[PDB]
Amino acid sequence: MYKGIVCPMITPLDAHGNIDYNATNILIKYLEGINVDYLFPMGSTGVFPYFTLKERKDFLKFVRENSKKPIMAGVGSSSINEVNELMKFSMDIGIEAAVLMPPYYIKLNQEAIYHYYKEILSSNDMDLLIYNIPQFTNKIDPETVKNLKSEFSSVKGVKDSSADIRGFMEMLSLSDDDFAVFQGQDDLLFTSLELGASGGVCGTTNFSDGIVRLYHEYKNNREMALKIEKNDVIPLMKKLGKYQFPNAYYEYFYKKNNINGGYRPPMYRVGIEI
Amino acid sequence: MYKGIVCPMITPLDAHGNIDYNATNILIKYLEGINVDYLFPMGSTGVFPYFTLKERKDFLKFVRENSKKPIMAGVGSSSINEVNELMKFSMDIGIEAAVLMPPYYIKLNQEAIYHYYKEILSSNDMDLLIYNIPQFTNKIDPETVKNLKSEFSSVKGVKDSSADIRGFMEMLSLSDDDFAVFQGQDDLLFTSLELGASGGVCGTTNFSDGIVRLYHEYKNNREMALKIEKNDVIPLMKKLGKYQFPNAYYEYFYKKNNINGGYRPPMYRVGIEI
Amino acid sequence: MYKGIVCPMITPLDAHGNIDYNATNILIKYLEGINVDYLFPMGSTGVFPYFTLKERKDFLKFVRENSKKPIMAGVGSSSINEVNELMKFSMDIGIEAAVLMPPYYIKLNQEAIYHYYKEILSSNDMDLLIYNIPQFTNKIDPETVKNLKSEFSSVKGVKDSSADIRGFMEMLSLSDDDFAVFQGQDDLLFTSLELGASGGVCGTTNFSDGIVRLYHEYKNNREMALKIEKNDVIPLMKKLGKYQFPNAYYEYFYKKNNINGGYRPPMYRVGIEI
Amino acid sequence: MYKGIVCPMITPLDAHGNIDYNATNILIKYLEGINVDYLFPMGSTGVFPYFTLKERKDFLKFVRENSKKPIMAGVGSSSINEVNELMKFSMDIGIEAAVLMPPYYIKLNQEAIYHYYKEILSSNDMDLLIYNIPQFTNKIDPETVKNLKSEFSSVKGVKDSSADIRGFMEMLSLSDDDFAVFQGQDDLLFTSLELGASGGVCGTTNFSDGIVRLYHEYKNNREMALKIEKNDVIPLMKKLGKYQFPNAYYEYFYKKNNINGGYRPPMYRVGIEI
Repeated sequence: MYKGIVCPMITPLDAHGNIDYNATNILIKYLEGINVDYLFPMGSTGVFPYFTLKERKDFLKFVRENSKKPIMAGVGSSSINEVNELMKFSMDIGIEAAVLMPPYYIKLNQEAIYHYYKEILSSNDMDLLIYNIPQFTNKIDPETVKNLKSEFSSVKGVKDSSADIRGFMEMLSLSDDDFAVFQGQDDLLFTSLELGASGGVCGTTNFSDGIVRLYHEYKNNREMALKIEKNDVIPLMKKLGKYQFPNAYYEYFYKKNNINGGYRPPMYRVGIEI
Repeated sequence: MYKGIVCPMITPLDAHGNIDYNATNILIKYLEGINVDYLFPMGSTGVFPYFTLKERKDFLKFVRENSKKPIMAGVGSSSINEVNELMKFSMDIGIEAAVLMPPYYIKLNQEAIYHYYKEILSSNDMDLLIYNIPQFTNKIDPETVKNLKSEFSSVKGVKDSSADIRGFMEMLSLSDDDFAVFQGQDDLLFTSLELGASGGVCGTTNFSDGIVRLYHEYKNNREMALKIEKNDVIPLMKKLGKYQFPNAYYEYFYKKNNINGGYRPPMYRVGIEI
Repeated sequence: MYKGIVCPMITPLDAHGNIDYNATNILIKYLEGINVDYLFPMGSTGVFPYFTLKERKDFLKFVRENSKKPIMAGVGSSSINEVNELMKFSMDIGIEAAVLMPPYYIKLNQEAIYHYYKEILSSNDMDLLIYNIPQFTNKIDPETVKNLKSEFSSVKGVKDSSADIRGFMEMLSLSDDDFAVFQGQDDLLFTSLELGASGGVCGTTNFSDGIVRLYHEYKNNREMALKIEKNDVIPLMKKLGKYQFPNAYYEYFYKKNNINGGYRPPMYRVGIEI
Repeated sequence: MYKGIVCPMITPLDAHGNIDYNATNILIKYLEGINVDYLFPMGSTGVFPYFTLKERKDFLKFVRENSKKPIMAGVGSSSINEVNELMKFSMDIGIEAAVLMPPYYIKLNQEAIYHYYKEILSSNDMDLLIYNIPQFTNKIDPETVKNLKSEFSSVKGVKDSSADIRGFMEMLSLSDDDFAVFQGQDDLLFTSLELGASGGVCGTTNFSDGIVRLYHEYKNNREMALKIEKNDVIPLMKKLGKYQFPNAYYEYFYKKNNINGGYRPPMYRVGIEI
C-alpha cells in the first residue's frame, strides 16, 4: 500500500540559486525526525522545471544515498525522453516509485495525454503515481486515469492537487487495495481522509509536523485531527498563500533552520514571517 | 533591423518520433524558396519542450549549418541555466537572435517574470525577442515589456501570439526603430500590418506561401493583401485549428512533401486532408 | 435559528411554459411528506429570472398560502427596485426569510456588491440569507459577507453553491448562533456537515428524500449518512448533471408525478431515465 | 440598410437613482447634435437590467416621442415574457429595430439559446439585431447567429462586444445587404471597418463626437480617421476602462453637461477626472 504522508520536498538552494546539499541533508533529517512515510524530491514544490536534467539526476542521487526512506521521484517533463531517462535512472539507483504529471506548455486533450502515458508506461516497470495538478499543467480526467489503470499494473495511484472536491471524489472512486489516492492540498487532508483518501502529499511538512500529527491522530481521534487541521494547518496554508508560489516555503525553511538559502529566478524572496 | 516574415519552424520527426534532419533540409529549402525572411527553430510550432537540451542544441546547430537566411533561435525553458546555455551556444555558432517567452508550469506574477528576464539579459548580449504566448505560458504585460526594453538595449522587439487585438495594440505602442512588433497569428497579419506591425511569425509558412504573398502585396495593394488573408490564409487556419495543436501542421508538411513523418508523444496523428 | 434541509423549489410549468399551480401543490405536498424544513421558492433551481415580477409575486403568494412550512423567498433581481418590492411583499404576507444573491449581467467588484446589499438591507428588517453562486452571478467574497454581517443583524446566514471547498470553509468561519451556513450542492452535504454546516439547500429534494434521510441519519449513524450520500445522492447528482441545468430536475419531477409539464425557453426538454 | 454609428445611450439618473427625463432629453439633443445615426436605449451601457419592466417601457416611449432618429430598442431579459412584451410594445409605438442578447444568469448551451430566439422571432415581427456580449451573458456562436438568420428574415444583423477579433471576423462572414454587423468596442472601430463592418455601437458617443468624426473621415481619408482612433477614442477608452463599467460613462456625462446625476446601486460614483 502506498499511503500515509508524502513530503513534496523543497530543493534548498544556496545564495547563488544552486542546490544546497547541506541544507538538503538538513531537510532530510527533519523529515525523518517527524516521521513522513515518503520523500518526494523534484515535485512542483521542489520546482523541478527550473532545474536541468543533470541537476535533477544529481539531486535524486543524493536524496536516495542520504535516507533509507522510500522515495517517490518526480520524473516530470514535457519531453518523453527526459521522463524515461529520469525513470531508468531512478530505477537504476533504488528509488521505489516515480511521480508523473501530464506534459505542459502546449494545451492537450485527453487522447494526447493518454498516448504520452501509454508510451512511458510500456517503456517502464517501476511503480508510478499519476499526478493531477491542473493549476500548472493539462488536467487528466478520472476516466483517463481509470483507463491507464486498467492497462498498467505499474500505475499504483493518483495524486490530486486540484482543490476540486468533486473531482477528487471521482479519483477516489478509482481507489482499491492497489491504487492509492492522495490529497495534495494540506488544508483538505482531513476532509479527504473522511472520503477514504490513502493519505496526503503535503508541502508544509517541509517545516511543520502538523500534517503528520493530523494523520496519526485520524484513525482514533477525528475531532483532534480536525482541530489540528482547523487550528495549525489551515492558518499556515493561509499565510503561505499570500505569496507567489513556492518562494514562501523556501523562506520559511531557510528561517526555521537559520540558513542563507537563495532563490533561482523566476523565484525570489517574498518577505514572509513566522 | 527586424522586419518581415518569420517561419516558426516545425521540427520534422521520423516515424520513431526523433528528429528528421533530411526533412529539415526539405523544409529549409522550401522556406528559402518562398522567401520567408527569418528562420525560427524551436518555437511553439517546433514543439521545443518535447526535446532534450541536447536534441535542441543539435537542431539549432543543424539549422545554422544548413542555411544562410538569418536565424531566430527559440531558447525557451523554465530553467534559467538552460536558457543561458542555449543563448551562448546560439551566439557562438552565429545565430543572430534569441527568442524567449516567460517561464511556465508554475503560475508567475510580473515581478517573478521580470526577475527572470533581467537575470538572463544581464548575462547575455545577443539580440533577443520577447515572446508573449499566454495560451501556453504566463503572460508578460506590455508594461513589463516596456520596463525591460528601457533597461536592456539587446531586446530588439516583441512577438505576440495572444490573438487579443487590444493587447497587441498595447505592444505596438512600444514600436520604434530599434523595437519590432510581430503578429503570431497568421489570420491576423493583415489587421496587424495596418496598425504598424513589423510583421508576422506565421506557422502556415511551413507548407504554404500565402503569408509571404500577403506581406509583399501589402505595401501598394491593401485589398489584394486582404483578399489573400480572407480567401487563403484564414481558411487554411480554420482547417488546421480543428485539430490538436500543432499535429495537423506536421501531418500537412508530411503529406505535401511525401514524408513518412512521425509523432513524439504527446503528439499523435490527426487525419487532416490536404 | 436556521438549520436543516432547504428545498430550492422548481417552478412547475404546464405545456405552455406558464406556472402550473396545481402541480406546485403536488410538489408542496411531496415536500411536506419527506419533511424538508424550508421551502425556497424562486431560487436558481426555480429559474426565477425567466419569470416576470408579477408572476413571481403571485408564486410566492401561492406557496405561502398552501403550506405552513417556513419559507425563504428568492427575492433575486439585478434591479434593486424589484428586490425591495419582492421583499416588502413577502414580509407583508408573512414569509419568514428572504434570499438574495448578488446582481448579475454586468461584472461587479466587491464595493458595488457591498453598496447594493447596503442600500437594500437598510430598507428591509426581515431575515435575509445571502446567496453565493459564482457560476451564475458575481461572487461575493467572505470578507464582504462578514462586513455586512456586523452592519445588519437582519442577515441571518449565507448559502454557497460554488462547490469550492476552501471557499466554503471561509464562509463557515463566519458561522455562529445567529448566522447559518448552508451547503448548496447535494453531493457535498456530508462533507459540509462534517465541517460544521447548518445544513443544505438541495434541489434533489424536489423528487427524492435521499438528502433528508442523510441529514437525519447523520446524528447517530455517521457512516450511514455517508453511505446514503455515496450510493443515492451522488449518483443521482451525476445523472442530473449530464444535462443543461436545471431542465433534468423538471423532467424528473414531471415523470415521477406523471405530470405533463413544460419548459419556458431557454429551458427545453432533455431526456432523463428516472 | 442598417449602417453607421449607434449610441448605446446611458440612462441618466437623478440623485435618488431614478430616471432623469430632463437629462435624457439633454442627451438626445446632444446625440442629434453630433449626428449619431441610431439611438440604442436600454443596452448594457444603459444598464437595462437594473430597471423594472415598467421603467424600461416608459423610457423607450420617451425616447420614441422625443427624437426622429431611428431607434433600436434594447429588449433584453432572461424572461421571454418580458421580451415579447417589450418587442410588441416597441413596434406598437414605432421603434424601428429591437436589440436582443442571449438570456443570462444560468449558463446556456447553444440549443437553449436557439429555442429561445426561435420562440421570440416566431412571435414577433419587427426588425431585430442580435447582440453578442459574452462578458455579461452566454455567448451566441456565429453558427447559431447564422441558422437564425436563415430561419427568420426579420433578423437584420448582429452586434458584437466580445473584443475577440477572430470571432468578429466570423460574424462578418455572415454579412450581406440585409445583415448588418456592428463593432461594439469603440477602440476597435477602425480595425472593424477595414474588415467590412457595417458600423459601430459606441458608448463614448454619450459625451464625445470622436467616433462620429472617425466614421465620416474614414470612407474618404483612412489615415485621418485612424489618427482619431489613436489620439481620441483609444485614450478615452483607456481612461474609462480604469473603472467599474459603466459608471465612468455616467460621471462623464454628468460633468460635461453639469448635471447633478446619480447612481442606482450596484452602480456607484467612482471619482473620475478630465
